[PDB]
Amino acid sequence: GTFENITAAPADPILGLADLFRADERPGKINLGIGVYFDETGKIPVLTSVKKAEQYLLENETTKTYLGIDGIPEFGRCTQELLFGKGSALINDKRARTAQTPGGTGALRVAADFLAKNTSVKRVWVSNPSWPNHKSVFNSAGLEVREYAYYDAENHTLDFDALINSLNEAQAGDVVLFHGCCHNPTGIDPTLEQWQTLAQLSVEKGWLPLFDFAYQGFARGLEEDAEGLRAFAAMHKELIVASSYSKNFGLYNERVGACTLVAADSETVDRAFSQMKAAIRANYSNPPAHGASVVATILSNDALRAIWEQELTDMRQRIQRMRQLFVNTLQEKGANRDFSFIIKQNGMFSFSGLTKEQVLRLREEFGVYAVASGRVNVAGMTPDNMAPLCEAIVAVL
Amino acid sequence: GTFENITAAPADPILGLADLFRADERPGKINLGIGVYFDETGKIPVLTSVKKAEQYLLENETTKTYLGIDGIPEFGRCTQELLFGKGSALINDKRARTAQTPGGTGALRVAADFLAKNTSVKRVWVSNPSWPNHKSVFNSAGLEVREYAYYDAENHTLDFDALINSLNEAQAGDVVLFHGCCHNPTGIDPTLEQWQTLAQLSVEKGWLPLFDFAYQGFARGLEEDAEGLRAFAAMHKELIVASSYSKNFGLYNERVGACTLVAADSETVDRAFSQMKAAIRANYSNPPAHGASVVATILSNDALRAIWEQELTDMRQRIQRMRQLFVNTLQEKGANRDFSFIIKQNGMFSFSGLTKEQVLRLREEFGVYAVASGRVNVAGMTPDNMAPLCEAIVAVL
Ligand SMILES: *Cc1c(COP(=O)(O)O)cnc(C)c1O
Ligand SMILES: *Cc1c(COP(=O)(O)O)cnc(C)c1O
Repeated sequence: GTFENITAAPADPILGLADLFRADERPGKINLGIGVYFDETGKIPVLTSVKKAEQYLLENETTKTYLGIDGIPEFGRCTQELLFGKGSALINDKRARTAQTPGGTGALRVAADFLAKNTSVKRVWVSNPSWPNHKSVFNSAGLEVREYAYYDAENHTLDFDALINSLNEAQAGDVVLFHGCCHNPTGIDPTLEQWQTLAQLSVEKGWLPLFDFAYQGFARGLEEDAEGLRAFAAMHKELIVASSYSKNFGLYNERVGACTLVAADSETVDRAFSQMKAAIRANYSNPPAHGASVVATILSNDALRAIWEQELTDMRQRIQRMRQLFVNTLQEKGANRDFSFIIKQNGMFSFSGLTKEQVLRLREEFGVYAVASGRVNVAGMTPDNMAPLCEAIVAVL
Repeated sequence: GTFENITAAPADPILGLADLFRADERPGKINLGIGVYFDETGKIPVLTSVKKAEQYLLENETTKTYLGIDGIPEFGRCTQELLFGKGSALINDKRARTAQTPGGTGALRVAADFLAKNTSVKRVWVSNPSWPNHKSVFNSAGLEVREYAYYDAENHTLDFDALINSLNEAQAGDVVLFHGCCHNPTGIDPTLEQWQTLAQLSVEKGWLPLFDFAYQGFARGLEEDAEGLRAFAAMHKELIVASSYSKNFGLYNERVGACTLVAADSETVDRAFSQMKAAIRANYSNPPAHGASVVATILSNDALRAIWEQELTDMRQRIQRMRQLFVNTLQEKGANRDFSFIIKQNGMFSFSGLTKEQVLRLREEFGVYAVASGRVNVAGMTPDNMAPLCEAIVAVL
């Protein structure tokens, strides 16, 4: 029997938490786990721009015939503009090629498969901490994962000196992974000056930069959030960007992402992209149309784009209001620890500083669900659940 | 430069054909390449049942939050009933688990990664000829692919004696891949008696059967086309089914498929399935909702399901009428080679028996596009293009 001696896999630290939450029969349960956006009423809504684009598609789509391996061309063009900005030299020099992928995760795996099967790359460097699924994606393609220092847990800040010292061990030809903005799980991003230091260091050391860009627009703004990436794009001959539209379009389950390859010149990137397409063909063949068609419809229509940008701004500002409310409410409810570092962190997530034992108590005794690392989803907080959430946190301190 | 030593990959023998066809500016060009269904007017339509389901989803969807790793529960249940039959003991005994995947290709890749990482499987046996992407998918997980004999190119039939003999060296614990119906590319399927003989041999030799089911309903009907799989399922402890809804729902670009694991008992299949979910999480994370939501809506609603089944019948019957018209028109246009074997083949495709040289002449000289193996898509034939198509074939014979 071929399956008889298979060992059971452990649950995913994020998606397995979601299974527990669903089964929990207590009415007061609060979900601060998976990184989705909740509105002020505690639902996970479909954006109006998205509903409008879907209505257009329903009434005008005449075929579902296969897309090309790399997806909808306009989707690729609009993605490169978002990442690199209109009039970028990378675009005018035809140094970049984009494949539409099933989510940001699919873009990460396509990049990993492409690298493992066509280059001499063996190692990927990931921040400590990072998104837990980074290691699994890269290991599954056959690549070793190494960790570089990032978070100073005593000061709740970016330990830039520790980051640079640990990365000096990364060799030429190694891949180093950066979060473009809204670092998952810490919410601590480099400043523009720090980005520029890392870019120049990356050139001098011969690293291959890989950017995971899942939160463009949730820190400061669409253009501002790409400053770090663009400082790298100005200096490097080669880079890879794995981007996601799951969160900034609320299109999580339609699986909309992109893998963008950059090389020294047009001939080289086309040669490389041909092997990226072969790796896609042997994975899922070609990408799902519905979600990407929605994104392409919104980004190419000035009226729909204006609505979407306002909806994204509203999401970003609601999270910022909850960060403030969370800190103020913790003080009212009797916390004596200072939680003001929460205000300095960007995006959906903050490292709360709670221990695994406290996170477990919160779930079992109070029905508050966070990830075991102490990562909390601030976008899961609402004016209505803030008081019970904070009473529960104070009770486990 | 990391990308400098990269060797270019050739174009896909099937999907690259569409790129050439698109670039051909000559009027009257005819596309008999990729395996999509064309209607009598040469279009690739969206089914009415699909449009109705998409309207229901637009009106009633309130969130796009992530699906579970394995997708929509109802989709998995309806898939199992389609494959194994309502009231199957496999279902009643809870011996089967199904993951929603991005197309049939995604189901094959998920199975490949699962096998490579969690079992002692080292070798997959596929028919000669087969779909060209089979070897690429299993090789992407590091599995050796061997070929078994299948097609009698002299008699245009299944060479069952050579099939049996050429599988003599397939060992216990090897995977043997079978097309469930409508063999791609030959259109030649085993008879029920041949399936039963293969089922008995597979058990005695200890093979792990893997069925690729991309065309259920295109040979004789939904239940009839599953007879071979059900003969295998009655006798085996373990098997894998990779199925696609791309073609029988006309949902190609929404990437709707399923990977079904079957084990000896519920405890075993649940343990194995946890590792399949881990392999999905490290690839594309979770599957695209839109296409699978359409299928689940249609299969779970008596009225929509009845519309869809009639639409599938209409597709199947138009292809059968084009098979007959193709043979008759070849005779009318002066072919001396007997093409009557075309009538005995099932599904969208027939091996025409044309050489690579003749297929090239058809493209370059006449604007008629087939796959270089001589596979022609009969579903691309219409009353309007049949006569020029046949005149071109006669010209290269
Ligand atoms: C959400 C996320 C991803 C995965 O994005 P998907 O589009 O859901 O696959 C990858 N990396 C980070 C840092 C993320 O936050
Ligand atoms: C079409 C086909 C596939 C792939 O199906 P998709 O759903 O497009 O990924 C796999 N195997 C065979 C034999 C096919 O004909």
